[PDB]
Amino acid sequence: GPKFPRVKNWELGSITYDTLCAQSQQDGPCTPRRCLGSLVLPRPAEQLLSQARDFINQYYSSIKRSGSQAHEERLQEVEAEVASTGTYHLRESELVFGAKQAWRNAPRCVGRIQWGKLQVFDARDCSSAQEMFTYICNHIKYATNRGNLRSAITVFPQRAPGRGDFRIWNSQLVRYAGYRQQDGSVRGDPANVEITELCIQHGWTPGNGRFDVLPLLLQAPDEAPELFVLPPELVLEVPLEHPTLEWFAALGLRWYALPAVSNMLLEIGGLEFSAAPFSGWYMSTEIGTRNLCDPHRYNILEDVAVCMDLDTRTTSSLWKDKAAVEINLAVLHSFQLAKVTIVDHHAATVSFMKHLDNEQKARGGCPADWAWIVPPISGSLTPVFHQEMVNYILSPAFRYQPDPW
Amino acid sequence: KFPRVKNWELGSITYDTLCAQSQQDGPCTPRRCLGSLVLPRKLPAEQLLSQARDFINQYYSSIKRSGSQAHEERLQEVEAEVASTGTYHLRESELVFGAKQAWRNAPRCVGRIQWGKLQVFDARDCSSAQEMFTYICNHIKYATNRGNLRSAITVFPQRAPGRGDFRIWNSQLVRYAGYRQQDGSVRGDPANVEITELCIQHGWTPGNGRFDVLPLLLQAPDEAPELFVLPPELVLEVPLEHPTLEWFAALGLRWYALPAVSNMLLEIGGLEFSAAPFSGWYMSTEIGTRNLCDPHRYNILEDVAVCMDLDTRTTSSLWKDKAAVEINLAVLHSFQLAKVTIVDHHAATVSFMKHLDNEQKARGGCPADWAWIVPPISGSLTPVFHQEMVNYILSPAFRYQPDPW
Ligand code: HEM
Ligand code: HEM
Ligand SMILES: Fc1cccc(CCNCCc2ccnc(-n3ccnc3)n2)c1
Ligand SMILES: Fc1cccc(CCNCCc2ccnc(-n3ccnc3)n2)c1
Ligand SMILES: C[C@H](O)[C@H](O)[C@H]1CNc2nc(N)[nH]c(=O)c2N1
Ligand SMILES: C[C@H](O)[C@H](O)[C@H]1CNc2nc(N)[nH]c(=O)c2N1
Ligand SMILES: [Zn+2]
Repeated sequence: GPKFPRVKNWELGSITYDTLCAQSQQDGPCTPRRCLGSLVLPRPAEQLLSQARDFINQYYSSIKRSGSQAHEERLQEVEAEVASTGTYHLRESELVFGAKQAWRNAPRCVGRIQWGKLQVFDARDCSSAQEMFTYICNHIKYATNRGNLRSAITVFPQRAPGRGDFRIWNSQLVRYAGYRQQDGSVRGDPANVEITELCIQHGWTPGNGRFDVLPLLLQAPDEAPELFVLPPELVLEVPLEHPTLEWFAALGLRWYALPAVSNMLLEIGGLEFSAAPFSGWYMSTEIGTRNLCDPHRYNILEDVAVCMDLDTRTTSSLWKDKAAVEINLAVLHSFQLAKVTIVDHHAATVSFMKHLDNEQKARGGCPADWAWIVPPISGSLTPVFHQEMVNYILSPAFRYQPDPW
Repeated sequence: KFPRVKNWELGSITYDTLCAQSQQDGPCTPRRCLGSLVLPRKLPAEQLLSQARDFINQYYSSIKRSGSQAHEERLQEVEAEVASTGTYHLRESELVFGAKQAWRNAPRCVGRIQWGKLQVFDARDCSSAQEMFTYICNHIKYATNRGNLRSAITVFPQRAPGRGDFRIWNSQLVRYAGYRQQDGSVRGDPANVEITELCIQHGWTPGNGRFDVLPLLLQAPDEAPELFVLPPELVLEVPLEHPTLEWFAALGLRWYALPAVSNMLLEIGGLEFSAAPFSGWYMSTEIGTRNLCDPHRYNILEDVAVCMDLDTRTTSSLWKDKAAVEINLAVLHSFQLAKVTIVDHHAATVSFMKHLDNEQKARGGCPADWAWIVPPISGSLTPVFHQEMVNYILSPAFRYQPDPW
């Protein structure tokens, strides 16, 4: 057969080959000796120019002007700029393409069917932390759009030689506080203890609830971060209830509408955008299973199961399985009622199978991380479970980056 | 570098150093990860000799006599036998140790806490299909044990340069027939259509139920395969009911007690055993979720859901998730009622974490395949979801091999 990974779908019996992987220039963590595919983190002039060149070619290819005068002129322009400044700058429509291409390239995102329909806010003029705040507020208002959510990303200035970075300290634009107690436990979200304690250290007067929205710690170059409270009206939340278990509302659970990742680095043609928050809309298991039920997050599974009156003293009653299902139903139902966009794991994964089909035709494959694409309840009930996937790093890219503290 | 392996629920950290002992490539490279592929693409005197020496070293070291008379003397026997014949033979105790270590090394098996408790039947003195069937019926009898199941492996004669293999054509010892209908559909288990047809073409008179136990096709070397019907009393089945849903039993569903894999190759010290069926006991999700609910298997989700009276018209009612839970519950209830050994996915994964811990102390690691260890429902509800895992191949090993036709 072809000298390319063969990829099989075990439900349908169908076969493809991934030719796209040939274009990866960046090693992941696996070797022939051992697979490290389940780990979460995978821890200069000539280097830059070759990455810049690569990207500019991708751009010209995407507008069908590869080999052209305009193309060879853009390349010259970029070697000359690097020649005398050590860096270069992207045209506007280049950044729009890079950003969409980084999303499209993200192996862990199941929402990629929407990749072409992404609003890109250029914020590369931003010169202060106050100005970040405004740009961020504007993003939240656009993206939230009173519950009818819209994909977006706001791109702050790139890293620059010698000068410090623009950074958002928060991992999301909207996260709930985590308060370490005298008895060792935690009130709120245990995932957020450190950022909470940093916000206090920097002068935030802390609340004491389970669902206190955190302030933003925003940092402009070579400056201490500054603290900004989001105005409550901008932060859409949804109270949780259940369609038939009338008591479920009594639990006082709630989640926010807008999932916005704010500590990832966006890399395009070697340029590094250290602050570039993006947002989409939730898939229901992000909230109902991971956020609410992880042992190390809100961990509410026993609580709900006791209210449902299940036998929590024995694994084989499947009490965890039942309660998680009903928590997920409540998330779905409560967002529908409140007219806030959300997608269930069945719909989401169907749409991702379609994306895979599209990309197979458009590019000869799709980098995908199986363990993240498959949801954390009802795995094999979704079609992605039965699809082999090939995982690799393409550029443009979103990458993790070390916390700034 | 030895990889760092984090558990994300507890914050703990290990380093796998056991992977340094892998002598066998898997499918990944640093350019792309193929960890989600089910099969390898794939489907010498100095070499056999060094694999042999290594295995013998493992054995003598296992029983603590590394260096003794008997150790050096046994290495020479092996050297003398390969030099003269191109092969060698294992002593029975060596075989017992190799089979146990093959199970222990299997990265996809969640049952490995049990690895030391394995009954090994030595069937290397077997010269016909007839004899294989007798050995098979004794394996089934022992392993079944009137429902008090017990781990077992029966080992038929090794592969030999001169000649065809001993093979069990069936992929498991007990399996339900899949009969293709003129109008494309399938009565019984669609996974077994092909082997159902081969049984018919080598003589078997077929039935017409959804749960017809298949005969075995057993092949002695260079001979047409031969057909043997299992005595119905050797094959213990469990009818399926639900603890509270009265109608569930009248669906007619059932399943067999003994999960016995009959098509994998067992490799020890470079020697290869093409027929070496093994069995343990079921993890309930193997039956409730995959066997009964996969779209390409019995595919009963819709049926159950309508009986439960759920809204099938939309995914966001989570009817599939609800039905799947009740089916897995029926399976555990029904096996508990019939006094047949079963383990649920919660108890199983808990015991696998314990096993990881024993193996970190004993060997400095444990090869595991995260996509296989994490169950098909309620993934993140189980501790293995949160646990990073390193996958690699150690010998002795179970391997896949071609269907012999
Ligand atoms: C449009 C709706 C979207 C949906 C439903 C969606 C869904 C998801 C989901 C379920 C994950 C898994 C992350 C987790 O559970 O922790 C994910 C990861 C990701 N998504 Fe999206 N996404 C969407 C939009 C976007 C957009 C607009 C971007 C970028 C512009 C994006 C980039 C990513 C990236 C980079 C990851 C990986 C994050 C990580 O590794 O921690 N997604 N997405
Ligand atoms: C004693 C109870 C046992 C349990 C609960 C158990 C459980 C499992 C499970 C859940 C899997 C994944 C299989 C699937 O559904 O696809 C598996 C795979 C496997 N188990 Fe076990 N197992 C047991 C005993 C054994 C024994 C005795 C052996 C060998 C002698 C063994 C060897 C394997 C191997 C080689 C695989 C990989 C099969 C493949 O790749 O298709 N297991 N086991
Ligand atoms: F504790 C950790 C250390 C490193 C990475 C990690 C995973 C973070 N994953 C972010 C998931 C996330 C959150 C909000 N919003 C999105 N999102 C938005 C659009 N597409 C995805 N994704 C955890
Ligand atoms: F269609 C396929 C092509 C290649 C591999 C495949 C997976 C089969 N995997 C074994 C499943 C299985 C069945 C019964 N019993 C066990 N078993 C017994 C002890 N441990 C596991 N395992 C399917
Ligand atoms: C250890 C394992 O890699 C880790 O727990 C992964 C598994 N799959 C995931 N999948 C998604 N979508 N998000 C995650 O955070 C994780 N966590
Ligand atoms: C494509 C994917 O690798 C395949 O469906 C795997 C996923 N994980 C699995 N895990 C187990 N335990 N058994 C399986 O058959 C599978 N199938
Ligand atoms: Zn890999």
